[PDB]
Amino acid sequence: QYSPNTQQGRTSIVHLFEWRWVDIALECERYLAPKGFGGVQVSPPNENVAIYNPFRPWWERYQPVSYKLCTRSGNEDEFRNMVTRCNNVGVRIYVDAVINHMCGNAVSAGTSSTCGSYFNPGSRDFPAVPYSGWDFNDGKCKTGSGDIENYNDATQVRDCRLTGLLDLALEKDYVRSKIAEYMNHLIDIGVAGFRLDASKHMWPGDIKAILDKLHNLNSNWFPAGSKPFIYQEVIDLGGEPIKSSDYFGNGRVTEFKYGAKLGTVIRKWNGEKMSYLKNWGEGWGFVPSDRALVFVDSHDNQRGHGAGGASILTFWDARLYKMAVGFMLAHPYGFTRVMSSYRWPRQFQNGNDVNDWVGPPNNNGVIKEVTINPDTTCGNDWVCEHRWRQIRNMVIFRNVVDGQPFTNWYDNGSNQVAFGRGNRGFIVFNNDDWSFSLTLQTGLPAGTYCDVISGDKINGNCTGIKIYVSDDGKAHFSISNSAEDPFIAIHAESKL
Ligand SMILES: *[C@@H]1O[C@H](CO)[C@@H](O)[C@H](O)[C@H]1NC(C)=O
Ligand SMILES: [Ca+2]
Repeated sequence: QYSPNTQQGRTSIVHLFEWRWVDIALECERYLAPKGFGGVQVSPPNENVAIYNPFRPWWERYQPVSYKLCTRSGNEDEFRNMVTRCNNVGVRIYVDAVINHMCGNAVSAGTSSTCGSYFNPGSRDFPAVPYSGWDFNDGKCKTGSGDIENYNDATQVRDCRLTGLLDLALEKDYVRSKIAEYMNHLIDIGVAGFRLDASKHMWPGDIKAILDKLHNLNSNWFPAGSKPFIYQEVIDLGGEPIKSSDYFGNGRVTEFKYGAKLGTVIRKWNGEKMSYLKNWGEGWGFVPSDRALVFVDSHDNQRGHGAGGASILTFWDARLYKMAVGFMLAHPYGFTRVMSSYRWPRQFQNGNDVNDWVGPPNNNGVIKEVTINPDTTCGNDWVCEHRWRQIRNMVIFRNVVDGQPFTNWYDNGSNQVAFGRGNRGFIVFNNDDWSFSLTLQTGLPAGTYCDVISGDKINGNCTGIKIYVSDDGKAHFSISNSAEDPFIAIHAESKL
């Protein structure tokens, strides 16, 4: 459950949010594999409801109609093709599994689905699976409205409808089997693991029963006995009766306190400063590192649309965002998930963005292809943060220092900190309103290193900042608070 099943030396996965299968297949071969990325989290590959009001929102993909591999991302052939090609280049595929529910109970019956499948929410009829009224929790939920009304009641959180979404009776073997049939079809296709959507809304025991029905990974690509990597999406912040620790027996869990706290520290909200990150990790009350899936922002919270609210840093806050991602990728805690988004027309009103529902770039509902510009950036409104030099190079930094201990910490009691990873890497940050100019102990062997944030090592030369480490492991760093990117990172592989 707990191992990502990535190729040795690859330590991160990237969420290619709403990307088409054909574009992901290409990205695996032309960029992801060459650049050392471990895998890709894909959007739900099963048929969902086609919502036209609002026009094809991103969240319509979280309202299942059947388990047919047919969505705006592509069909089953394109899906298998993507998995095969990515696997052949050493890049894993992790599926977003929406198994807690089907579509909204108030959705009109008909064939308004991504594959034409007929469904009738009102009568609990999903013939394409098939599911009927006996497969939902309508009779089990005890709330007056049938929806989740109070999160202080761990029971209704699990048995009632999350904002109207028809709740599956996951204790029934039939339901468990239809879910497992779907997941085993994907495992046999070649996927390496799953992101279990809305895990807080399912009983830990029901999840386990389903996982026990799962096959071992495809023996054509994975060694015998490989189990799918499982990470459960559980938003567990302040005290609530549900704890993410209740799910440790099934696999990893998303640590949403991670991005929320990193965001407030870097934004310097209410007294927090980077010097406090000295004991970042369990020391901050986070789950154990070997059970954590971490990230700065996620598709569901980068819109103020989730846990962390306004503290969350996203591509919109580019300068601070790159620094947060850099800190995460450099720090040893957890398994890292990198976000890759698309631009939407944010339109704030009374503190809230009214266009937080806007789906991916499209032409009359047809998702636009990801076009690569000559400078390696993307067109068609895809942000492609995973291609930003600062993020991509830190993804590599993590691979390079993998296994190395957290050492040589330094801080000025405010917002200028630094630390290294064994004798393989070192990173320095300046988030104060004044310049940083100091000689630090890096723990790195003597030599000239290319700063990978401002540039790259291009065959015996650096295109950006160059750092000189003396025989005793010291090196001078200068970062003005006016720098484009207020941080420097050097590692074993950027050494001249
Ligand atoms: C490094 O760049 C300089 C020119 O700036 C050039 O003289 C030298 O040959 C380069 N070294 C390599 C190995 O390309
Ligand atoms: Ca439920």
